[PDB]
Amino acid sequence: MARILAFDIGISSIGWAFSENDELKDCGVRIFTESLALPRRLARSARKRLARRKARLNHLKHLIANEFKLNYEDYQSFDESLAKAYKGSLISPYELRFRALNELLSKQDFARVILHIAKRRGYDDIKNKEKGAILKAIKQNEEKLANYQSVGEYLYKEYFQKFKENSKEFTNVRNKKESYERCIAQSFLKDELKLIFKKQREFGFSFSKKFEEEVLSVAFYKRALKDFSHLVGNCSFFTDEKRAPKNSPLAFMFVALTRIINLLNNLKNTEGILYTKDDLNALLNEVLKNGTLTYKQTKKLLGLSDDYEFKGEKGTYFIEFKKYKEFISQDDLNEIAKDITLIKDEIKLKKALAKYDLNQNQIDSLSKLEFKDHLNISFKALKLVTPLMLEGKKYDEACNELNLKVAINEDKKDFLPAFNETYYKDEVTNPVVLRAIKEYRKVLNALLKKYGKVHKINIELGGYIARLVLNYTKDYLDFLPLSDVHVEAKSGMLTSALRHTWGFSAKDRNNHLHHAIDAVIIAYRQKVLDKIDEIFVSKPERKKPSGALHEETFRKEEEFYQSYGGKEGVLKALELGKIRKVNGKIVKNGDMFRVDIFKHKKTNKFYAVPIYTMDFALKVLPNKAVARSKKGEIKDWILMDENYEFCFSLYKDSLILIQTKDMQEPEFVYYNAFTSSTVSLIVSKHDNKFETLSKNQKILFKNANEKEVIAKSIGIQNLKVFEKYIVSALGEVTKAEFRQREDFKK
RNA sequence: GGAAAUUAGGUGCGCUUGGCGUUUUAGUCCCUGAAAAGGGACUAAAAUAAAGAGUUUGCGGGACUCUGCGGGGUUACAAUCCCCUAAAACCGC
DNA sequence: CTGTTTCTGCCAAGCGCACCTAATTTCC
DNA sequence: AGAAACAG
Repeated sequence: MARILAFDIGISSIGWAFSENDELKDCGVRIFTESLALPRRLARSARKRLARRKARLNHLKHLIANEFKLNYEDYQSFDESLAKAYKGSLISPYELRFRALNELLSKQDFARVILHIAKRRGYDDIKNKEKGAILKAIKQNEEKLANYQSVGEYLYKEYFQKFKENSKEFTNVRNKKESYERCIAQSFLKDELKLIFKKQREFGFSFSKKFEEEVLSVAFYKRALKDFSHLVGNCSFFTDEKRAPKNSPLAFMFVALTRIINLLNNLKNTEGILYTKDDLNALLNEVLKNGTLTYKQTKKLLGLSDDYEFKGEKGTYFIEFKKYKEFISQDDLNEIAKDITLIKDEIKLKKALAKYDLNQNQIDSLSKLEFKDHLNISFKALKLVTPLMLEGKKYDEACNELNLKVAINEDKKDFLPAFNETYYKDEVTNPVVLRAIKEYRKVLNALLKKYGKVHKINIELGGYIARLVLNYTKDYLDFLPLSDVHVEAKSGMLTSALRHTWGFSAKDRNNHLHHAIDAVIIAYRQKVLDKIDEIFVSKPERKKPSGALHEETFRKEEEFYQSYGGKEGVLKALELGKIRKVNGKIVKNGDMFRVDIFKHKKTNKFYAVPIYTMDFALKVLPNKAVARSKKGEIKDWILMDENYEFCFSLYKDSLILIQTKDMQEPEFVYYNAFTSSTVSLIVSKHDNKFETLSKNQKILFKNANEKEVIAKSIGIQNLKVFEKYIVSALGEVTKAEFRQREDFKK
């Protein structure tokens, strides 16, 4: 009973095979198919950036209304129309900002000047390698800016309502169409608003000193990085302790001792030269004095001029060490470096440093240092290993003397636990990798439930993901005793050579079944192909209701006049959900994650209610089935009243059994989409294999070819059979028991 | 294969911002037309997922903060269930 | 009740964390 | 990737 489970873990597929006594017992393929979190992050950053601009502008509008005795409501929009302070014939802010250098402004003029500069305050050139387009433009604009008093005068005189080359068109002041030519560093716009205040002061404009200070601080405030201390990794030994910052004295001591001790021992392995703690203390004393230890010194402190494993001038290069000591308890010192590493907000860093006995000159000095990066071990481990290494002992000798062992799991389980509950979790942030590991666990645990414990697991695929899955499996899974190494990896170059040897080289390269023949290879002829023909490829139904609520292109309602039937058709489309109106903007739907299938109780005809991401957001469950329309109008949809009974809900990759009147037998297919314009289905064959197509399947998949087996535009209304099924992760097909229609809450 | 370190180049996740683009309401400048009807360039302002939540402190506020297109767990299936997934300051009494 | 085409938001600068890869050192 | 208008 040599029981083996083999897995071909792909980017979007899981092939698995089960062998026992050199006999293939079961086969299957699990198809779970740019970055996942990226669009969510971009939309998140954009929301926060604009929400903060809005509140920043509202804050200035409050200050302007309070200082100038103006109306705050006159700077907000009402009835989706222009704010009252901006109505009528309007002098541009570019002209107002030029006048401010020469004459007194009206307080209505100064109000619009402040708000115009603050809305687009320019790029904060903090850093100042290859320079991108925006960095090129701020430098090119900086050189032109030296001939002008302010940014306002520069834009007003060089571009505002000035005609381009041999044209009757105004050139652009704002940037246009993928060009960044007008980008100007934010510090210059702060200089302009400071100059405008001073010049208006000379011209007789009266305002409290607190007003200008508040306006400047509010308009140009920028938050530091949000607290990220939770994202720091943990120690290899003490998993409950955070990693130590690299720029702490202990870490400097540990790293310096690591290079020095290892170099002295390296010379023993190479030249048999035995050095002492004194020869160690000499090299360490040179590090502790300047944080530096060039190779030229070290060789002179112990021999000739030699080339041992080299690169550059410095052997030890603690760049930030000298700055740390120049800016100034051992535990408080390491705790200070941690605060400098983590608290990027200088004011919050000033407050954190203030809890320690240090003068104001030291606190301001320590607040300016930039620390980053961490070791892989904690301060707790450094407090133990470093004293022994100070005595000249290597890292491994110190760990063995202290009985320090790397943390590893001891309680192995029958089933593989959630990857989130292992100490390998913090190593993986990529949702793509987390996805593949999840589907590996689900398939493995399903096999364990079906057949029981196994002796061995073989794995093959970025090959580090295989080493990760392997270490994760042998650290946490309990295997059958093979005696009185249970997890192994198969060489990819070897498995590819077996594919050519066993004739499988080009068997089913175009369909989903070839992931299983690879797993059959990982575990180790015509009997093998017999098992492959029995596979039903498993795909999970996609029930996620979240996503973009609508397309991102805002459209005019006139775009739909021809297709929907003018204004009357647009209002009808809005009432049916064929289009949405968000913030007064017409937008198309997002994903149709669900469709609810109904059946007329007396005619037996089927009807479909499409359900979109916006509908879930509204928490309103639609109840009207699509009806086909004439060419240029929208027919009434059909209310699902007591004449229609809910059958089931379909999601992408739901398994269904369908049969048309022209089909002699029903067929299991995967539901892919419901097309609302034609009230029809798109379905696909489980394995996407064109060569095994039966006579009955050719009726349904009349347009199939060697690359895809997909049937589009299949009408649902007169289907003879339309039933929902459920696929397990191993390819088992079960009839879907009736479940009542799932509602939206609140 | 495993523990530690160094240098360099990448990937992902996260955060702080900038500039567009679009829709809307107007304006500046120019253009065809008898009028109708418009057209183009440019400028400003508002909006930029629907919509919600919350302590610090007893209550309230936004001139506060956060959630809102991701992943994991659960299982005839994977979801709207569960977890990753909050916490301060300031103003007023 | 089928068959086919159309249309979809985007880039830039910088700072953090977790990893990967390629070399190099001490070790098991 | 996937909604849905256009087309037959």
